[PDB]
Amino acid sequence: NLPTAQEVQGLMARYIELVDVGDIEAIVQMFADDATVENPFGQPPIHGREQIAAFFRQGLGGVRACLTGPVRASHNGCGAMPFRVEMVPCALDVIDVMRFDEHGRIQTMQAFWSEVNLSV
Amino acid sequence: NLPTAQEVQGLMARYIELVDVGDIEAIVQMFADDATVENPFGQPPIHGREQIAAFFRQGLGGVRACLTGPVRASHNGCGAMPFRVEMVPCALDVIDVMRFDEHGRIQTMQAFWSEVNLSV
Ligand SMILES: C[C@]12CCc3c(ccc4cc(O)ccc34)[C@@H]1CCC2=O
Ligand SMILES: C[C@]12CCc3c(ccc4cc(O)ccc34)[C@@H]1CCC2=O
Repeated sequence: NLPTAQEVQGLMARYIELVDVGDIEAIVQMFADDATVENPFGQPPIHGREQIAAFFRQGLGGVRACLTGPVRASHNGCGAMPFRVEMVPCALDVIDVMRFDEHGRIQTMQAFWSEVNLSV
Repeated sequence: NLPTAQEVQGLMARYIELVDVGDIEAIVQMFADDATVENPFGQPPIHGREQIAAFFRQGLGGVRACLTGPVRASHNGCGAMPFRVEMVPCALDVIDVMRFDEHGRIQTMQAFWSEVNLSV
């Protein structure tokens, strides 16, 4: 159903674990099939599991991700977290904001970051 | 005008400095006069500088606040940051998400946190 604050902490942490390994099918299944994803925030949103799968495929395919502090969760199915992505030879500080639906799936994801958060 | 990513880092950091000391008039002046503030996210929004000033007055009046990681800024006048608030004898992990207007003032502020983020 619509995830409690504590359940939101678990789901969002699970998302980060999945990104870290790069299990694309399992990542994609975390989203609603009509999920919208803004990454970075300000860019036009990509929509739906097909467009989202492609995003993660060229994102992660050829990469590491960890939380830098606790997940902050609300009581209306949303949450936000700080993490850092590492890659190739650099690093990127990120904050994701996620809203979950009544099935425990991600309906909306906005990622906040820009080049000032980037470090080679 | 509408603040660049770097300017957003400065503004949002300045907000945190102001909260730390508790300079209420200066905090309030950071907001647009018609700013909406959701704190915590999920609660109904308070609106306008009068309702916002009252919020900070009973919040900070009788308290310390610092960033726990870098501000994450976008290119469309928004940004997000992790910080921790301390008070009385406890501590609270928080993530604020802010949108700025074309005057460098805060038009919308949503704060993400709940009791799982609280620690006595
Ligand atoms: C897309 C990305 C890979 C993964 C990733 C990036 C940026 C923000 C993200 C936010 C997420 O919630 C999950 C993954 C990313 C990367 C930026 C550069 C890059 O290759
Ligand atoms: C309201 C509060 C004081 C300040 C503050 C709290 C919570 C979230 C905040 C978010 C902000 O961007 C600025 C200040 C607060 C506190 C929670 C409890 C409390 O007393």
